[PDB]
Amino acid sequence: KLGKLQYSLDYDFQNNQLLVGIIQAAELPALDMGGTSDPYVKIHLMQNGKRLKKKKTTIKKNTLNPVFNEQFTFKVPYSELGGKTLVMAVYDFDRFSKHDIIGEFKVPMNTVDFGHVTEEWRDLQSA
Repeated sequence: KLGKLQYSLDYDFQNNQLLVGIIQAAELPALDMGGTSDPYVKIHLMQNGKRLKKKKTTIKKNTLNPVFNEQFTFKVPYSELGGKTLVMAVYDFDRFSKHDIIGEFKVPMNTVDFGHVTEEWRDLQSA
């Protein structure tokens, strides 16, 4: 009902940094009588529950299926990746009002083998 987001996870062993790719979103909700939204994505890195770092994509105006193909880096020692959780939230930009959250999801990293590039779609959940 709230759309879905395709992302990738990788680790740059040449720079010791987690690589998070925001590829695209699909099937985002509109708000009226054939409207659109202005989506962007915010990414949070957490240690247990403690927020540490954050990133934001550019804004794709007037679309329900934005294609970002944007990459973000977090300096984290490989040893310390497992304690982390990623939060990815899709927001609707507005010029004058609050930017409402369309939806979000969380990705614990303790189950992830970073010898691989992980790529998946995840359905957005209400915040």
